[PDB]
Amino acid sequence: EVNIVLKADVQGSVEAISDSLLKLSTDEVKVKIIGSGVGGITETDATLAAASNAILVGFNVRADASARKVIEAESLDLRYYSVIYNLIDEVKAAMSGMLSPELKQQIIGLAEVRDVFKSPKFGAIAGCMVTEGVVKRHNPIRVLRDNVVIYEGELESLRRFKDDVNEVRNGMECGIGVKNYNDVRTGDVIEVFEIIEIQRTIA
RNA sequence: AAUUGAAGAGUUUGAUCAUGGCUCAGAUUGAACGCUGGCGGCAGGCCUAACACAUGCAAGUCGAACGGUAACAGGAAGAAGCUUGCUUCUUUGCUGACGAGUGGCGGACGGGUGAGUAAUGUCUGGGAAACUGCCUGAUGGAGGGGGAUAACUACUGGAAAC
RNA sequence: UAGCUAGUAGGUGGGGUAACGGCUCACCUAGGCGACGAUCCCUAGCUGGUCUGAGAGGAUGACCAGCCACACUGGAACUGAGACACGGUCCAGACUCCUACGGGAGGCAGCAGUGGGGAAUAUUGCACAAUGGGCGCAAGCCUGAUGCAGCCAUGCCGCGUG
RNA sequence: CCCGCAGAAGAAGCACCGGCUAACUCCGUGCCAGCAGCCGCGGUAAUACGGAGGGUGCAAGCGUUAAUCGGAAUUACUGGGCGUAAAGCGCACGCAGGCGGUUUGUUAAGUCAGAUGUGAAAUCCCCGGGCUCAACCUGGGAACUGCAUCUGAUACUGGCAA
RNA sequence: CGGCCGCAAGGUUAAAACUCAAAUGAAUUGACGGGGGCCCGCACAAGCGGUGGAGCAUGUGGUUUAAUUCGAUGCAACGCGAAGAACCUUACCUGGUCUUGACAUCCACGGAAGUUUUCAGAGAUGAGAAUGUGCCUUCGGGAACCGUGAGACAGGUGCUGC
RNA sequence: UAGUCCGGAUUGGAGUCUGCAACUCGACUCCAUGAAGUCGGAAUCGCUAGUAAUCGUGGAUCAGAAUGCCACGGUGAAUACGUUCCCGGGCCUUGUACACACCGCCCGUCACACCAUGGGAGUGGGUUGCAAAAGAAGUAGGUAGCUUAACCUUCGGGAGGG
RNA sequence: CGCGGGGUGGAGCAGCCUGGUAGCUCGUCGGGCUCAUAACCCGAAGAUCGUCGGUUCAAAUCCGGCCCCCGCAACCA
RNA sequence: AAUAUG
Repeated sequence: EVNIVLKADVQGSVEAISDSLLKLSTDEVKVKIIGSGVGGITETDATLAAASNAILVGFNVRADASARKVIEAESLDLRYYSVIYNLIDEVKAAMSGMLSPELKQQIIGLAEVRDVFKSPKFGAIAGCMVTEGVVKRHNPIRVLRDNVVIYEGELESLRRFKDDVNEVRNGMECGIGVKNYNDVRTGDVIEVFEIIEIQRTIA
């Protein structure tokens, strides 16, 4: 959840911004006001938002010296809004910032393995041929057989024989190994893929 | 005419006596909170932030110190309107007075506060090298002259204070 | 907290103050204070008293009264009998307000009262009728000193609820 | 402040009840819930919890909490201890400090006696007086255990001499 | 922790927060000691014959089951309560049945009690057909006994031997 | 001298008896079958004289139902040198941190839960010594210039001030 | 196991080329001891010697195949 | 010889 402490000059303003604040609140991030004030912003107002862990916000009215003493000691942000629509916007922006949802992935390259080599003590070592896209060291991979995923991981070695390289491109012979894994045979497929976040704003 | 007074208990151990702590019965406050609350007398009532402050009020007063009319309260003189005996309205510091001002005395008292101060402080007992308007007792002078300046007038810099 | 002191300790001369004085200067001498606790740090307004205690003692300094210190922070002087001045002044600093933004104004640790602090402490009252001050020959004016009321079971004491 | 009118009319709560400590049973809960100042109560017959009845204390207050002293001879001067319970330095020599055999003279510092000045007033205390009495207010006395100076005493201690 | 001292290890000097309601000395009675003395018992020693192996009896635990009734569990339970489970005993189990009742006291009312027999049902049992009319009392009746109905009640080897 | 003319388990067939009843679940007989077992691990029990041991008999219980229990008799022993030792018990004395009594009590690591606190490179504030910079305002000292009513004057200016 | 050391009971070992009997520690399950428990003591369970053949009175450790694990060379980009 | 815990 996110907490706010709001202290306005007038009694109408706490009643007006409380009505909009219960619209913003939702299961994803819950917002609540704690100890709504009327009048000058004090030490005891700032101490409550230090106790509860909360944002210190103000309508027209602004901080006293004894409120500044608490803010300079224990850092709590002070933002006052004399325009109420921008105040209803800025709480929503704080709630939106708390959220960070993921969404999607897409292949960078796809490769088929052919002509296996196989250590007695260090497992199978796969020759590959990239059929589409760019195969690259620095991103997640999906090892699949017959459309089921055998393993997922990050590439350890992109390396035909001794030719260790960060990236290699379609239509070219490659050699391949994945971190903490050595079960890559013949007729397996590697899909290497880049990942996409969404970071959606709150409703 | 007289200065009168001192209580203990519980609790270590199976039980005892010591040593010994902890706790309670007493009286009290510049008190708070809880529950309850009819009236009267007398006394007390921001101990915390010497933290910050709206508005009103908390030191002025003398015309028997002096120019003066800024008043307004009359009189007198005078001019008018006529009602010829009256109101009306200009002059006049003449006057009962009195804003602003000059000058006198008070503003150092009365009141608030406990921040700083462990000794320039305070309290108690002494001292000399001193002053002391206002208040008193004692003895004498209180003669004769001059130049300014605020107020007020004539202007002017200034948003406002000035 | 065991060593601390150069105007430090003493003398002469000059200057200074109402007056004594390293008070302040020039020169000369090398002392001064120190375990009967110097110096340094922390903490604290002090006393007549209050409270407790059989007394000795202990704790404590609200109210009342005496005295000192402080007056937004820091420093200085003037006027005056007396101030290095709570509601006088000048300058700097912090901070609040006003403004034509150039530049100015303000100091409730006076009485009421408000914000804030905090467990918690009051009415933006009435009158100079009385006592006592300030001015004045006096009338008289001024006096949130003081006398009074309002508010709270806060305390003491009296009375009732037959 | 006094008189008159009406009619028991308008006006009693609070804590506590196992021992300490004045004041007892039943019911509900069943080592749960909770009480608790201290030692402790409650795990199916709870005089200790919760409720009810009865009882005890105190009164327009009652109780809890915080704060101070008392009890506490538990910092012990008056008024405690140190063989084994907390407590005699591991032991010795020694400066500063404390204390000192016995005789006479002298001084009068300490000490003891008397007097004067001072020990603010309020307070405290006693005897009185005035508010319906009391609280409260107030007359006078005593008190203010102290200190300084002067005049005396010389046993004891100190100084000084033999 | 700080100062001082020491080459260093360390010594000397020396707290507070916090926690517990006890910590502790001597002494008394008892128990305990792989502490000591003395002393006794099929305790050992000296012997005899057995158990523990085997088969069977009876009992217990465990196991299983619709039920394997309940209690007894170191010596001081385990051929025990049980001096004797084919039904009964018998409590436990599956069915079939009754609810003032199988069994006692009590009230009211009718019918002597009773000896005979049959069908249906596993039996408990219901439903019949038979037969009899007894001691005292004026038979006004009852005392014995059976059936019906009411409610006070009857019942429990259900639980708690802390 | 052997699994036997030793031992009788188990099982088949046919009977008897008590009783409403003999299937799971009786006793007993008759014929037939003839497991294991050839003296039993560590360990452990009883008994000191008509006893141990060994062979029979009777009763209570009871319709039928002992290898149990209770009772009776026949035959009938071994060995006790001794209290070193084990076990159990009594008395005296000693030690004790034990007192629901050694089946008592209780120590620390490590883990755990709870609780408080020290050091701390440093970082950010207040206060403040020392060395430099800074120098408002005010006072004190020195002053060319600018400016100047009182006093002095030869009337040009001086004295003196700002 | 390309070459190394091993394949024994539940685990770890001994039995060795010196071919005539697979036993010993910790465990497993029971019994005893103790007031009880651990400890201790007494017992019982548990094997084609991986798998096969050469072997030979009989392969028992002796041999070689099949096979498995590990040793390292290596089927070790 | 050696003997632990409740």
